[PDB]
Amino acid sequence: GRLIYTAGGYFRQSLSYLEAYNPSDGTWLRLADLQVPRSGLAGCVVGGLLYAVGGRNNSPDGNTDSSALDCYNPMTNQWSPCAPMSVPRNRIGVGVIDGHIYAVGGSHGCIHHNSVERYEPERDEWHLVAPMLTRRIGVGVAVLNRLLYAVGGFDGTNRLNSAECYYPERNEWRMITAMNTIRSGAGVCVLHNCIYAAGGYDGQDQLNSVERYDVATATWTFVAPMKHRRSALGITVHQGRIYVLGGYDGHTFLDSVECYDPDTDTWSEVTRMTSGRSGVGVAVTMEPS
Repeated sequence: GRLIYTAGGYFRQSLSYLEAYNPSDGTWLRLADLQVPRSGLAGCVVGGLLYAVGGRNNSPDGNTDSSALDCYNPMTNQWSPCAPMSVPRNRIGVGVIDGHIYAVGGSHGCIHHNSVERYEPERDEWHLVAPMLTRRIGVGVAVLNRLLYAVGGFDGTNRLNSAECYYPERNEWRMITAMNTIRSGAGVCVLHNCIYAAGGYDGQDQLNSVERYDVATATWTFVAPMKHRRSALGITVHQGRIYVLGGYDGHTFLDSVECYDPDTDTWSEVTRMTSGRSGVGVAVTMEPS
């Protein structure tokens, strides 16, 4: 039994919520709050543990970007801090290769990062690796065949349709074919052996289009678009299907959750979150005990 976990996010302030959706019985389980409210974070899973990486605390007190790494154990319903990153990374992207967490890009105040670093859970250590060719805030990140892809984002001045690929063995980034559409804060994931980039923001419109990258042909192809335009959505994959959570449509912080069926190239709304938010971290792991 795997659930879809959503951590943090933003609605009027940064949020502490951890909630887990059960796509079979439809419920949302309310779980242990994050230690610190965070929006603009990313989520991932290594060895069954849920990790919340980076982000930013927008509170009535003040606003602070976050270098924090925190670990949630479904067996105990408890969060535990980890070693933090070398720098705060708001609107971070993250990917998992060989049991290590890669932290990609993001911002710290007016610094737009091109740096990247790698966490090793077995030693609770971060180490910087080769920086990207591009500064990317709101970057989407996905892992295909043990290669790390950084897709889209915002360089501080321009929103981006470029994508690059990191080779861990080589510690090098290499540009790949650009997307058709400019997207910052899109949801990016790997479904079968394709990288999907859904939604986002191009500096004028929040987007509902979705495109898919095939490594064999090295090109991006549009698939069916989402029902709702959304930037800063959360995305994950559960049992062969893509789920997108919340986001911001230019007027509203969405509670809509949509589900993509690749076999039918169709999106459908499947649930509503308990309250609308953007900038959540999302990942899938076993239900709690």
